[PDB]
Amino acid sequence: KPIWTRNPDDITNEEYGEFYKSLTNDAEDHLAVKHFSVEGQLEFRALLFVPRRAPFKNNIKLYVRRVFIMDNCEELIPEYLNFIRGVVDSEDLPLNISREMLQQSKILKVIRKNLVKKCLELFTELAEDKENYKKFYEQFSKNIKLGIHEDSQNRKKLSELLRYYTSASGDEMVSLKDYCTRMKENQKHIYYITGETKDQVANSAFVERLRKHGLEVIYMIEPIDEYCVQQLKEFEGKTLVSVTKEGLELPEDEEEKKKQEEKKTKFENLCKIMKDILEKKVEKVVVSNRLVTSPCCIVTSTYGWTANMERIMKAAKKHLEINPDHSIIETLRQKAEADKNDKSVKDLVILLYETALLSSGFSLEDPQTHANRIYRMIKLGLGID
Amino acid sequence: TKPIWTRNPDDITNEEYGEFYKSLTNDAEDHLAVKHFSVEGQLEFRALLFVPRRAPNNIKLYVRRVFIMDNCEELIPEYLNFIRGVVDSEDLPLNISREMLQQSKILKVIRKNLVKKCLELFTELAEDKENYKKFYEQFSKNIKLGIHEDSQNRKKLSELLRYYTSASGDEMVSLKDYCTRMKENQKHIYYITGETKDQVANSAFVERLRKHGLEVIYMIEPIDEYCVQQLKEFEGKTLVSVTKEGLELPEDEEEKKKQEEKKTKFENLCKIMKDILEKKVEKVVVSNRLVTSPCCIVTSTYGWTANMERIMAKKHLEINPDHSIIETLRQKAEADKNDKSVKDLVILLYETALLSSGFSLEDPQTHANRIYRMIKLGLGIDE
Repeated sequence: KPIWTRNPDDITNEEYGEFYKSLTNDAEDHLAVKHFSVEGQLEFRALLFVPRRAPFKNNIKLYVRRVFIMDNCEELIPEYLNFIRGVVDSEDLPLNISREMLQQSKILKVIRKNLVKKCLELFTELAEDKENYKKFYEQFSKNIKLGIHEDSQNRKKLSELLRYYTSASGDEMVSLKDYCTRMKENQKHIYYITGETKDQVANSAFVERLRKHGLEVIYMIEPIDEYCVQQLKEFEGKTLVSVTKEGLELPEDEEEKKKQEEKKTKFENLCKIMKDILEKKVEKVVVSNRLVTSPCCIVTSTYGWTANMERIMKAAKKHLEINPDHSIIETLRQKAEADKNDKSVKDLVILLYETALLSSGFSLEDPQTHANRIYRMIKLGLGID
Repeated sequence: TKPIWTRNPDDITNEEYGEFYKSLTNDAEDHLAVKHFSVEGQLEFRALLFVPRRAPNNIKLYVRRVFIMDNCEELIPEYLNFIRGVVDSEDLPLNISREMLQQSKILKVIRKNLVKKCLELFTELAEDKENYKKFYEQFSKNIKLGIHEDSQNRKKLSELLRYYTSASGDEMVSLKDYCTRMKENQKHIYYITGETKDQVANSAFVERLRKHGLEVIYMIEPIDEYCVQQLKEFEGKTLVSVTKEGLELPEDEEEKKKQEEKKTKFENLCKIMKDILEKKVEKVVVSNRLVTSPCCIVTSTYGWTANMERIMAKKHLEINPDHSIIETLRQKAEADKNDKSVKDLVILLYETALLSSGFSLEDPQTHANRIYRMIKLGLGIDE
């Protein structure tokens, strides 16, 4: 009887491996196996393997009552699981199944969903262990994320398999579950940032105040992440919020939120002056709740292009946020209220906007005009006319 | 009767050239140009070639008026694959396979004559500025790809290039015309590659060339970078990029020595700047190309251009010896070389120059914090 025939028993990992080695011209053994049976309304068994190396249409061998049928049945498993290798042996399915009598086979749909669920269950089992799950995640994290994007019925359990660096995780990629265990009691949102490297997003202005209130930020630093997070809207009832987007909501604090409204009142006239100087370069100028040491940042619209998203694909609406507790912003407010058409006010507004542009991941529309702004402001700093 | 390509061209009206071209191509317009010639001698053939009006290969091969094959790609180099027409050879065997043709010396001779007659046709079109514009808007990239790929015809292809220059206004002009306006002591043809005309025209790299009245060619298409790599000289004048190290201006007895005096004078600040910057650059040197800007970033003679490191680079920082910021910086650095504001200002100038020269910062937010420090300095704020 073939290896997949045997009640799940009497098989060592090295003979599972040799059979996985028969099936694949792999020179290493499998990283994982899931070997199950389904009895009942339908009857079939399946023996599935996760390889140790990402190979890059599935090649899962389909048998019917122990007779080989076909070698690349794409119906068997969704594309994001096409690294799975193995055998499926269905007890009752047409022996001459026409090649597209197949996308419509209902026996196959039941098989396929059982394959998907036992694969996800296998991945969860590997997760019940961190060492080997690291080895899996390094090879197939992009498969998990594309599953997030394309597979709605399985998106929750797939999200339980995501791992990310965070502001609290150090050198380790950790789970969303763990992030949730460390949340502050009045924290409703899961905060993330998208960017190119850990060190750019970790030191960005968008995290300053979140870092100083002790709030954890997830670092999503792969391009697929930008594509992944659009479909992953919540985890455990907590919604995912990007820190590079307008209208960041911090943990509920009645007293702190009153002082922020007072600051909005106080800076409303400077916001209109800046919005006037800047023209159509930004959509609005508003008071920030997310900055500490930096005077301003550029955030993108709620339903518009991310800075990283317009970076990634083609290479987006912008809001300028000003820090109400920054000496540069306070000085600027005083100069703008003494004279709004002051030339140095306009110069400083445009310079802060462009600097915020470079900080927020965008490109300048005229770098050398920007350079001459830098030179003028340097000469001011050294006392040169 | 007579196939059109065998007939005496004095007997063929352009309208009949056009109808034939339209049968060949199913083009709903007639040709933009036609070249119809014969070659006699040790090899004999006739050829009838057409330039289409629109940028889209299909040259039909006959032997002694017998149709042989329909897309003989080997008759003509790839950069001329928009040409359409017919070639009729007296000398090939009638059973010539496709494979003996790629290897054929007869074919090679035909191909060289087709190329030379195409280039001659393009020159004829260039005798009329307006119709030439319509050719050049469609096929300028083919000319530039020929520059890169065809070393034996590179000279004549270069006579077909047209560019905006600092002197041409809205008109794309020739290299010969650029040369007519060159200074008595100007050996080099200056160009700059970039993304838009206004970006290269107002760059720091042209400041001093513009103030000495020296003309700069604006190469603002992505193919341009690929093209100039191979186009090394025109009419004996070498092409020089103004974004590369070691720009040479026209000879001048007082300006050579004067510039050497400025190098001597800033040599010590250059070494301090180069120790502050570390490996971020290989050299800091005195510039001869800036006026209003204090510094710029230039790339190495045999290294990667900025446009090249976008797609996927050795950098020299040049400092303007006649700029108040550079002069102030020299005095501060010679009073004390470890001054914190010296280091901060040097790094700020370097990164600003990086942004200006088309490169990316490796940490935008560190750069931003430098900006903020220097803003507070200019406003009189402490930290």
